[PDB]
Amino acid sequence: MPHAFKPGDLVFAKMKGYPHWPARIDDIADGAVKPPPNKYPIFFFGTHETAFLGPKDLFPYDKSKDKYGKPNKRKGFNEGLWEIQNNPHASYS
Repeated sequence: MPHAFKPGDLVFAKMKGYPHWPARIDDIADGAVKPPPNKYPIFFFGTHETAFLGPKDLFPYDKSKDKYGKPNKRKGFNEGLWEIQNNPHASYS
């Protein structure tokens, strides 16, 4: 059975106006800005940007990749697909 989301988990993350996007739940570094309650720090592969999202917008990658893991014309998406398949736990700073 599923657990709650934790840092390191791989997802497609949905924001308004954007296709479901390869991403991971990030850690919060010592001294870093924490998310709001009930929100997770989402790092978006390819763009390397961070937003705060709740579970309603988070699709676990293994279940969802057949549907959402296809090339897309948007800036950074295909790079993002490479990253989540090939080195999803690397430093992209």
